[PDB]
Amino acid sequence: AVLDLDVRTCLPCGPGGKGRCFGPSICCGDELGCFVGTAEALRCQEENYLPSPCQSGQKPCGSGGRCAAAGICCSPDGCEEDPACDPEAAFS
Repeated sequence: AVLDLDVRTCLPCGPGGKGRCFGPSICCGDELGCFVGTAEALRCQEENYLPSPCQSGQKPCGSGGRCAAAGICCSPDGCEEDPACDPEAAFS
């Protein structure tokens, strides 16, 4: 848990390290958005090598999960632009 060690967010995801993996074949990146079992989310395969901890939930929301990416309340079930964080949002 913790910040992995002090300042990092699990293992990066997408093109190089735009996002990361949140758990089950899922992924989330800043300018990348959030992917679940998608090409940009296959990075969870690298999590198969080293059982590694890493930061954790991203301030939960009532839109079905956590503030995944650029305002996406997502969990392991699915991701969706939650207006309570940044995309489909109002002043969030």
